[PDB]
Amino acid sequence: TGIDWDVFCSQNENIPAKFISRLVAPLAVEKMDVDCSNGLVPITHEHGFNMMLIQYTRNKPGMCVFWGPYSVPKNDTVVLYTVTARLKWSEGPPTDLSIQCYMPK
Amino acid sequence: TGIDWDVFCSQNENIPAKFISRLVAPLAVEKMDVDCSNGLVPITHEHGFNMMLIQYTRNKPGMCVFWGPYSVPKNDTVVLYTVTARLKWSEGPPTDLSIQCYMPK
Ligand SMILES: *[C@@H]1O[C@H](CO)[C@@H](O)[C@H](O)[C@H]1NC(C)=O
Ligand SMILES: *[C@@H]1O[C@H](CO)[C@@H](O)[C@H](O)[C@H]1NC(C)=O
Repeated sequence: TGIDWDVFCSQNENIPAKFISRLVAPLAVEKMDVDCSNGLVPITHEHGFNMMLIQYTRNKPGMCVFWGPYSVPKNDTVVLYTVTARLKWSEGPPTDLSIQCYMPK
Repeated sequence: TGIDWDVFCSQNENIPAKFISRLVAPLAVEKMDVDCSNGLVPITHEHGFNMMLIQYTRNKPGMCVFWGPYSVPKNDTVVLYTVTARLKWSEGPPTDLSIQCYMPK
């Protein structure tokens, strides 16, 4: 895959999660967008690296708020927050990412 | 919680997943909608029970197609298909459900 990434979820709704991605060089990236509950948010990589904060709540600059919370079929002890990112390439099919953070409740 | 539900995922993209829910009686339900890649799909419960098919592909009546596939940060051996459902109640906050099915790739 052309992208290295992970999500670092927080323990508290006031502390945003951090979405971190690095592009692997050529074929290059046309654009990258994150679908957030508050709208579609573009991402730019400086020299191929980006760290994005994703907020669990609305309280509060390019901001992206998680979709959620969601209930999950098996476990009644957690809820899901999520967004999705789409990065389009100059040549090829797009990469679609699922960014998931569970929070207690 | 006011709803009993689970998702039965399939092993093959030609076989849809089945979303199954039963309402627990009073306070009643105003409406229920599923956000699908092909649009917003309403759900009616007959006597409080519903089984809905969710298709992984477009090939093919009230149809709902999963959003996806999505890549996941840790595992490169699977992709995610998903949709979300919102059921509104006569009195109270809405119930939001996350319906997730992983498929190999
Ligand atoms: C599922 O429920 C268990 C407890 O029953 C919990 O420890 C676990 O974190 C839950 N799974 C997720 C993905 O949160
Ligand atoms: C995560 O990857 C492992 C193998 O590394 C796989 O067996 C497992 O099904 C994956 N998790 C999910 C949720 O698919």
